[PDB]
Amino acid sequence: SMSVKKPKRDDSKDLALCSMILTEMETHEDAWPFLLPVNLKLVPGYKKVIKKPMDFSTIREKLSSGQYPNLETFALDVRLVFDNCETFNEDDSDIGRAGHNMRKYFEKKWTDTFK
Repeated sequence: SMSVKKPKRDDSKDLALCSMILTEMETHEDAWPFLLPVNLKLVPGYKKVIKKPMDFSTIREKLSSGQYPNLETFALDVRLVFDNCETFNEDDSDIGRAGHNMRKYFEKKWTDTFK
């Protein structure tokens, strides 16, 4: 509360460490459905159904331009990418499986780097 603070957690490396995680997600072999924004002209249903599209390249631009106020807002966009994927793709599809694999990969790196 006013003039009463928990001890200051060192967040000075968060930007660099989120960049490294995002590099590792970018270079994963199952990243291909997620590298670029879904083409809203060419994919029927996507625009109407997925209210907040997100992809790795859009995260990378947000990261590089100081549009994440903290590491939690960064994790929210990464998870959004996988939540969108599960909303639109059957579990038993290449893209559906890709999304599950990447979410697992992400969540481990997140825990190991920060928890």
